Amino acid sequence: SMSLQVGILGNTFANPFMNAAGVMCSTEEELAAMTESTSGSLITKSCTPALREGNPAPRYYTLPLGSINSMGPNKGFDFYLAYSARHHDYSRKPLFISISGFSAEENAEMCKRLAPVAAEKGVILELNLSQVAYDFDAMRRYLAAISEAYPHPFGVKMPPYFDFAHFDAAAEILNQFPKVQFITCINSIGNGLVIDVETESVVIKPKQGFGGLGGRYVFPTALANVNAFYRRCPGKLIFGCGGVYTGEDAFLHVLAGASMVQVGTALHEEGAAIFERLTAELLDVMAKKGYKALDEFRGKVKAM
Amino acid sequence: MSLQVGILGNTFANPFMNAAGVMCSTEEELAAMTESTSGSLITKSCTPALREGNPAPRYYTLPLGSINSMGLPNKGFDFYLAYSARHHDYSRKPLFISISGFSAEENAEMCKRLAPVAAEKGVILELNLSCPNQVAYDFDAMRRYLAAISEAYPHPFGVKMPPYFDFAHFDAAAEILNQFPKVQFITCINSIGNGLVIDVETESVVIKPKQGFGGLGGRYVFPTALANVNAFYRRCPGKLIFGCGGVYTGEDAFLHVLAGASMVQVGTALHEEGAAIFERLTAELLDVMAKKGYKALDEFRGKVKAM
Ligand SMILES: Cc1cc2nc3c(=O)[nH]c(=O)nc-3n(C[C@H](O)[C@H](O)[C@H](O)COP(=O)(O)O)c2cc1C
Ligand SMILES: Cc1cc2nc3c(=O)[nH]c(=O)nc-3n(C[C@H](O)[C@H](O)[C@H](O)COP(=O)(O)O)c2cc1C
Ligand SMILES: CCC1C(=O)NC(=O)NC1=O
Ligand SMILES: CCC1C(=O)NC(=O)NC1=O
Repeated sequence: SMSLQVGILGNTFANPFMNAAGVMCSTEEELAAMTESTSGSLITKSCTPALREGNPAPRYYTLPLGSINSMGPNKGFDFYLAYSARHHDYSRKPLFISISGFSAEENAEMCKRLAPVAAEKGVILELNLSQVAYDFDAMRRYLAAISEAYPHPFGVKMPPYFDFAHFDAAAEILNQFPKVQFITCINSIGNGLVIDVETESVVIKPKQGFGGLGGRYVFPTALANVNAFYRRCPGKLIFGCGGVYTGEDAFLHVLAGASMVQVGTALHEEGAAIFERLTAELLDVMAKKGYKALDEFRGKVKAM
Repeated sequence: MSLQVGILGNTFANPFMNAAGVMCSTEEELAAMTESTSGSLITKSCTPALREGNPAPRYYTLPLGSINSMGLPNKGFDFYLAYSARHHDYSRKPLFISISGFSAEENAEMCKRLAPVAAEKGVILELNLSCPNQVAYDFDAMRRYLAAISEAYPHPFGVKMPPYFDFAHFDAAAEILNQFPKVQFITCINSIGNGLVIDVETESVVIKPKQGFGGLGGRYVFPTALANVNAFYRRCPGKLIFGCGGVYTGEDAFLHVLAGASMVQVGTALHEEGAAIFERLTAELLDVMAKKGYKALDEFRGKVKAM
């Protein structure tokens, strides 16, 4: 008599879990394994108009507490659009497409080509602003450009912020664009540095070793961003992303305001079978507490 | 082999010290730091008058570190100046004093009074520009502060910096800092600001102030801390870098030094273990150097292999 269902964007999702953009979603083979998984949904690699080879390797690296990466690598917008057009089994689960064009005009021309597919198949756009989102006049400009070129609602993937002045300023802008129906918090914590004791060298090649962090490192920052935008954007959905390894971690994201919960580093390490464990552990937590639906406690984090 | 550091006209027995705010608010704690094997110590960031700080609970231990929203509980500048002027045993180790006034003028007035004590006793100023419970997140304010202190204070001083997360900010802060010759060291980093922790069982935040949002310390911050140390090591070669963040072992300290750190500060781990941690950290850092054949820290400081 409990359910993990999430009724959002006019879809019933079986559970709140999906992959994070960039993790297990660049190839036909990986997307297939995600659609076959028990996840409530899935999202594609952040694609660019043309195919990109990717930064020099190694571009990812497993850490004791998480991951660091400088991936920079996609089959091109044409590939992922056609996957949404004629290859994704929408009878399994809804599909999100991530785009990260290098310009307002770039993204807009890409949204115009997706508006037909979105209309007839139902794929949902996540616009990766993460940095455009660390510069608020550029953010306001992309969102106006996209809102004018794209009839359909869409969402934004946000970088982490670390002070209330930035939370307030980001939220004030997002609340002026009604087509932005969800906000995903967070992308990686940017430009961390990992060094190997034995070799005395950085562990990824690009950018002198500086890359984005994921995993257990980012969890308190992710919860803070989820809850900060949940409080300030009550008219929008929040998708939590960052540091999820267990169903208790997911429970906390939901308590902070998350509608959907994305899984990055831990999925990279464990594979799509993780979703069978996450749904079970989450139902365990709710069973222990007597909760029957996610709506009963989403955003209900208490003060002391 | 040797852990000695020769900087700022002083000899430090080893690079370790407490992080500002940890084990340094009362005379008993400062005396315990002085009696420890640390190479140095720093006082709690002080304001012109005593403050009781934010209401408790305002510190909480996490699996991988800590979250806090102390809000500068401190005994007031006059207390720490007196400790520096009359109580500290400078034959044991050098001393830093951390000041964190709420405006540039508050800071300048404090520096004016510190100046003669610094001249006579040798205490060294660290200006806190990264009060998260932020000046350095606003670059023209940062430049105003630095000019105010430089006008008010005749000696070299250092600055405690919040973490930055992109090269444009690294470059912006570096460009300002290199314009002020009295800034002789940069401490990277203060807490990662405004994280949030929720207890599963109570479904409630774990610290009371600011809706539970507080600064993160400990293992969460270690890769960010190394990044900031190295970014400023590269962009400010005329200044020393002090590393702070995520140090629990001698290997963690080794990596800070490799990234460029001259001194290595210890916060959360010292809060949990107490001042005997410094006997363990020196032994562990010496063991790392022994396995690699290093006999002095200058043989690998800043020598991270990158690009
Ligand atoms: C290898 C890798 C590739 C990623 N690629 C993208 C991407 O293309 N677009 C995007 O918005 N986020 C990307 N991310 C960030 C993740 O979507 C996620 O925000 C981040 O890893 C934090 O979540 P986690 O703690 O579960 O890993 C990537 C992360 C990793 C580790
Ligand atoms: C309880 C507590 C109090 C702190 N008080 C100060 C302070 O007064 N001034 C300051 O510059 N930093 C203060 N900090 C930040 C530490 O100096 C340090 O930058 C941060 O904790 C990261 O180091 P760590 O990972 O070893 O904990 C405080 C940190 C903690 C946990
Ligand atoms: C542009 C995609 C990019 C990102 O946004 N986040 C990440 O972690 N790695 C990446 O390559
Ligand atoms: C303003 C003092 C302050 C600090 O600088 N860093 C921290 O973590 N907590 C604090 O209260």
